[PDB]
Amino acid sequence: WGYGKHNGPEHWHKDFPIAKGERQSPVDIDTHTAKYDPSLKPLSVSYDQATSLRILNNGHAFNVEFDDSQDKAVLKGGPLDGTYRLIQFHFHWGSLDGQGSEHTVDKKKYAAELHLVHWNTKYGDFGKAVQQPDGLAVLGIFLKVGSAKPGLQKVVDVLDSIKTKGKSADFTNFDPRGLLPESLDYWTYPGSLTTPPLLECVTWIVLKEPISVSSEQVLKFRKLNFNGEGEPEELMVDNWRPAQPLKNRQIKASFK
Ligand SMILES: Cc1ccnc(S(N)(=O)=O)n1
Ligand SMILES: [Zn+2]
Repeated sequence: WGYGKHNGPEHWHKDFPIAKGERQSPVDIDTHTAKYDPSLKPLSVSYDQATSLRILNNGHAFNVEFDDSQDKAVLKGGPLDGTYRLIQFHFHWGSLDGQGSEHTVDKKKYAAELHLVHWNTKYGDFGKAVQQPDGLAVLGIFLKVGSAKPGLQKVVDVLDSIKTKGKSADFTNFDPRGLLPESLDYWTYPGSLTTPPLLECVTWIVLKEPISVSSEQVLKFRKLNFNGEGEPEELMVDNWRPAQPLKNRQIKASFK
């Protein structure tokens, strides 16, 4: 599977039939249809002890991985029951500033989207968690092109060392708090992984406020490769799944 014409999103359902399922992601967020829930708790993002380990090009995106062997970087509150531990983040982005995000907002595409992936600690580890309907919480953050995000630069600068599929590099002491916007206002809905295996295990929490990154920063994302070392170059761009049918779901807002 990939993002090309012959193996991309419209093909995924053949190997992964859940692609046509009842709670797939991403979705368009219609901001006028979303229901304010005065009941939803504030989101709690506690990344003060987050310990990054490694950054990896997996042929689809790049992952910054975290040591999730203790409660160190956790998400709780909001729509969530219990505690979810950060395991990794990655991005989806476009070939042009006009596209790249997976979720859309009133059909607006952003230049990219950051996914901070967390697993429910009641299931003990990530592999067991993805088999559960409430196994994961993914915090999604839109990126627009404008002013630079200083806290992103350390990620940008290491991408030259992981240009091709399979390459990884040490990436310790990275603070994901530098990737967060001011506001934690959010939309939330039940959905899925947005890449194969497309498992319907995610509580999505999508922040309303985008972060700004510079054109130069996102241009460096676009220098990555889908292919491995020594292979014909295919730029890693447009690694986003388009919006899927909302079906029997309601998107809730934490704000009015
Ligand atoms: C870890 C993982 C696998 C597949 N998809 C996702 S995503 N894009 O839904 O966050 N994350
Ligand atoms: Zn993702």
